[PDB]
Amino acid sequence: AMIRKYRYGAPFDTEALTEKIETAEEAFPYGEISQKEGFAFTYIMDEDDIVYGLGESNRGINKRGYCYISNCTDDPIHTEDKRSLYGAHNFIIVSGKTTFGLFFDYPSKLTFDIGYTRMDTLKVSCENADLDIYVIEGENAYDIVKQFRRVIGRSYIPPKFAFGFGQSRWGYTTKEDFRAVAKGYRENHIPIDMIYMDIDYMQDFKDFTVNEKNFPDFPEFVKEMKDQELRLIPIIDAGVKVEKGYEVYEEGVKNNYFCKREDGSDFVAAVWPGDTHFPDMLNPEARKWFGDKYRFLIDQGIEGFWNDMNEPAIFYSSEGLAEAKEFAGEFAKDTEGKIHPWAMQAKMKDIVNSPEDYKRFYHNVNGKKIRHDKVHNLFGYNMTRAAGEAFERIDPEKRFLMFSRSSYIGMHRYGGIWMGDNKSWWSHILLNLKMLPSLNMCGFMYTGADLGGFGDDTTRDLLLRFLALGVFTPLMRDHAAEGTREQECYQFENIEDFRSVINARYRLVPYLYSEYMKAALNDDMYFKPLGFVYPDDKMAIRVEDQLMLGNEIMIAPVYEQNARGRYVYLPEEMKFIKFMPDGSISEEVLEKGVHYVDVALNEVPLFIRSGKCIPVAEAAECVKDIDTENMQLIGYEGSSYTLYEDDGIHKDYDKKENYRVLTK
Amino acid sequence: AMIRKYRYGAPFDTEALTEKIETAEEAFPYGEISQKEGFAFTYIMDEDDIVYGLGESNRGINKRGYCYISNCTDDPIHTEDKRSLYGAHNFIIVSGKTTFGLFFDYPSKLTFDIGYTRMDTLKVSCENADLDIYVIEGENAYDIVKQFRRVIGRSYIPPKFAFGFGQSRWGYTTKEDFRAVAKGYRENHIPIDMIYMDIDYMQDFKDFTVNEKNFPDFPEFVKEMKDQELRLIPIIDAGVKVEKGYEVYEEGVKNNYFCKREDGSDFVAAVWPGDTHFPDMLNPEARKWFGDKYRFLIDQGIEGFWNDMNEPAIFYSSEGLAEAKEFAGEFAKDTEGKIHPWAMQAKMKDIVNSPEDYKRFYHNVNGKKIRHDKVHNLFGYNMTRAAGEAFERIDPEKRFLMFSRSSYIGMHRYGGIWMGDNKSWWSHILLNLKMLPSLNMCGFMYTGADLGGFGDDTTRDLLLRFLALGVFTPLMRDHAAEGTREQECYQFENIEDFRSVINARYRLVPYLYSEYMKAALNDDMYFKPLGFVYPDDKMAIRVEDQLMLGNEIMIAPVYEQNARGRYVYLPEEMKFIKFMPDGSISEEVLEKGVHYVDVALNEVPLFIRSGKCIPVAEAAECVKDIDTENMQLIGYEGSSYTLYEDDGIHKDYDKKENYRVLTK
Repeated sequence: AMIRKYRYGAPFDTEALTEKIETAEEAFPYGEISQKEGFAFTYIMDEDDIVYGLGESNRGINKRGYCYISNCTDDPIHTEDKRSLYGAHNFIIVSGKTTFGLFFDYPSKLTFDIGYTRMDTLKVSCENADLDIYVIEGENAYDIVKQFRRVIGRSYIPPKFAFGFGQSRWGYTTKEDFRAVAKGYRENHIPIDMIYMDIDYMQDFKDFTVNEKNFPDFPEFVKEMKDQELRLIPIIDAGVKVEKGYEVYEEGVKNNYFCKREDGSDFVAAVWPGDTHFPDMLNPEARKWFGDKYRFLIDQGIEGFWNDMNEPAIFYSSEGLAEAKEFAGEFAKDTEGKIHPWAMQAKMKDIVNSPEDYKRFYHNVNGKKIRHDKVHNLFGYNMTRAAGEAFERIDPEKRFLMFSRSSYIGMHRYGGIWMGDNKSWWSHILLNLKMLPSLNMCGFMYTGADLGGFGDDTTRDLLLRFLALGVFTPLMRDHAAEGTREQECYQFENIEDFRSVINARYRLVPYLYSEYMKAALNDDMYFKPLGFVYPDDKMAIRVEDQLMLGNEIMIAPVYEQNARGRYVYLPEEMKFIKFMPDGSISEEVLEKGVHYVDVALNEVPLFIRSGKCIPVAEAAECVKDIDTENMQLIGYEGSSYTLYEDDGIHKDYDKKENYRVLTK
Repeated sequence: AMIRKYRYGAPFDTEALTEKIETAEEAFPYGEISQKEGFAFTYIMDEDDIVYGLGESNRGINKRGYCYISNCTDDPIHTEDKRSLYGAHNFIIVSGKTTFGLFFDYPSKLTFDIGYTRMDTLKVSCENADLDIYVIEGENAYDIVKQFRRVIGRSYIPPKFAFGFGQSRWGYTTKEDFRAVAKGYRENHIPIDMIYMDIDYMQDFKDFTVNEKNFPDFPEFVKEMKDQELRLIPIIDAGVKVEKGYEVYEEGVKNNYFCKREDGSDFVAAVWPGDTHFPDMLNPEARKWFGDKYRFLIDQGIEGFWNDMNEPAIFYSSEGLAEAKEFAGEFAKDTEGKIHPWAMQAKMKDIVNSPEDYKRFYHNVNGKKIRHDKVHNLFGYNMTRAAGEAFERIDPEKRFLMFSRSSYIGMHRYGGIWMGDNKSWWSHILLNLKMLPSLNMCGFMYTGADLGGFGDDTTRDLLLRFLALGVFTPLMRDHAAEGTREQECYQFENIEDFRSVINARYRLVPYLYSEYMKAALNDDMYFKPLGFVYPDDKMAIRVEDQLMLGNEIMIAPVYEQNARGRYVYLPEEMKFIKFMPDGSISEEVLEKGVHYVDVALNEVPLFIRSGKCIPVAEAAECVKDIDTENMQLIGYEGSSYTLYEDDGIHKDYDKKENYRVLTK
């Protein structure tokens, strides 16, 4: 009764929602619907309206003034130019004099023109009128989000160790690479729980193998790491290498588990291993088979994974490569200047993640052949679902770490989100901040971004500022990609500043975990925009560079180079808190209003709300060793905090003993 | 006295300074000089030191924390990744407990590592120890700037009409195109003084021609425009088209005025016309010849120009094109998969502005051949000098509008700077703002940036905010480049908002021109960092998103999308002023300290300093029609302002009649 569902045509069943909603037969309640040239929803907005939503999408909290396309893609350009990121999160809320939420349950290319063409006009459009549109009513945006969170089902919950800090690098290959990382952190007493394994740990980039020469007794090495409280977290890619004798490949061909061309041959896309096939993630039998393959690593002591390249990414197809070679041949023998080098450059760019390639293969959905482009935004979702369901079959009571690159609403139940590569961009700290609440609205709470680097561009201060935001993001890792400067926390001058920043994370782990758990278990938000907490404050609702976390605190990271502080707006009285590099905590009461606050590179700030408190533990070097017995309470005298704690390993969420009232 | 020159090896004479300084004999006074690896200057900075300078370079006012390379280049990437912009402005100031200025008079690739490799270390290096280093002493940074501005000679002074507003588009090609612009502005009462003519006005991209089909009676059409106070401002490119019977080409060939390969053949570079030659800008006779060609346009009633592609840009050379086609044939025939599409992409990119190509041609300086890479950063500078010197021979009494893409210190005497293309990037509003004072320190005051757009990405609010900073920048124009959305002011909803912003510029023209003229004639800055004006205020010295203009005002543009205001810091009491859309001016006194100020999309903000006032004219539609007789004075009751005003056309600067004291 606060949710209606309007059905057009014959929508594909995405499983985004867990709750059944009856089909509405009355007029569509807002704006205008046109089925004239495909499908379009058009709404004229009031001047003061704010538009929230779109989860993993470009620009700010208020989405007005740009165009967003839901179309899972890895576009090799600066973020500022992107129409589309990796996620398709089709939920928006119009908030103003008239407030309502909309979820467009549609698996293919969906365009949100949000005041881009005409400032007062919101237009949502797609090529086929085959979708469900859910309309959600409420008295405010926050109320609407909670109703949405209920129907899409409980968010993924990670094991507690995943609330520690993790290091990786595209390039760690040998046992010695990993041993050096373990020594570097542990001997310098920098806290760490995880080391990520990028694609080089495989045999020739083959999913569900390990390099035999580099890791002859892999389970013993996993144990060697685990004995020092270091959990190895390996990558799994969408593409399965074409190679005779490789079991995964052989099984997939024999059992028709790969995506097929129109003639029924297995589609070939080049990725890391050269030629690959994609498992048919929309086929239930194929899903169960692919997910079951994770047993290979679980049986060796691995407790978490990440899924990558799962748009699916395509460097080129056999068809695209042939066209490119053909065109290059014309270029080569052109003497009359008919083919310009820039037409040559465009052709080469064009074969990567090509729209034409996405219509060259099909999914077998319960016996019905569906062209991939029609359901493109479901692929990464279904890959992560395959793994999640397999974990449930393997060990239904154990939590595994799991996160994905590509996603769609529904996937939030199975794993978290890798938000993107910040490379060495100062601009991206603020972009990460803005995206966090929007992701929470769509069910994705376990999220964080990479600072992959770019040449030597990651300076000491960029990393420290990035990590000080990372303190608060459930996924906190330092993982080099294109960066060539050594970027582990022990590789820079004045190592103590890095230790101070990571210490703050570990001191806050009990609180951050508690807040995550309470929010996940009650279908609520971890990060919130200020406007959700202070809806009557016209200043608060426009703030895009601070966030509320749980019900106790506000964050406001420094995101400018060479800055020694920043401006903040406090909507109520708050205690300005800083974790200091000597292990102390500075505290200052600041009244409602505008402030400039000082924040050094080695300082981690936050603000505790009036009438609230948080528990703070002493710094420990791993999650297991955190002393939660008698934590310091920080904030206002006389306040209480409800601490959630469990074993962090299993799914015994409903024990009364999980909850403890603390009082300052 | 306060400036010493240190000479290394045999430096090329760049003619950057007009003042002759003697070669010092003593040890270099700061840091360490090394010649082991070419040339290197190394300085250990105090933690609190700030580094100013580098004119047109990336990032902020404080240059610490990054690497900057002086190497004039058009790099086709997002600005955030750029090591090098279009200018080479080799002046830095170290400001702190120890303060000093350095000018590196070196015409080739010069690397500024300002705390990038190691946080406390400033390293300046180049391949060849053949340069002059000027050390400038002084009590503070501003004092050092003024010293430097004295010895480099007086900045270029534009005609007054160039302080109006200008519209252009890559694509205006017919009389009808220009007439529609004129009608679109004039019928809607939007002020304007200039229409730019991009490359389509030429006959087949040939310099010093006009398209014969589109402009058969060009003098008449120039007058048609001028009778409406619209001055046409055509572009000139560095590359002269290779074409039989084209007189500029034929004369360049016959008289050896083009840059040559080492064998003496005329070097070929492809740009807009296809194959071109580059005029040998460092040969004095070739300079005279090239500059004299501007007479063709001046004789038709043209009063200003812009020089472009003058790095010089090279799409490809004949040598690069052949290597590319050879590699393409290899790729085409590759059956064993040894040549990947990304190696082919890399090859196509590599032939554009190739460092190899810059080593392939030579300048002839009075018989002496010099390889272009050795003097690369002087090309645009000398092109603009050629035009500047020709104007003096053609009509010595008259000012001409002149600005350039590429530059080096010394060029500031001859023309202004086009700061770059913001495309449709919100991030570039702040980038523009930060660059302004640094350009001013190096002598370049007539400056502004473009919002050339990108597909349809320039939205209404972006253009409004861009124009509202543009109000204060001496070069103010709306010029579409890559943008495909119509972006003239009359092409959006609610034209009145665009009229309001542009009205604010025309009301401020007498003040802005006055301050420019005072600054230029006294070798002073037009824009200043807050720290230059409030050097004992610790907060003021770190402010980077606000500028002082002259001695009366402070500017603080809104640079965030969907923002309804912004934070500011006031180092003294000021009057916060806004030009309102109804033609009124609102005033509010704000005390020293931190404030949040409301600024709507259609409002132009500024602040008047305690004890100061400025004159504001009533809105007029062209510079000619501005009534400067009875302007209201805005600001503080006891105060006065010295107005500089001349005829805006000639070069009679000295006279007492140019000054009048206005008293509030």
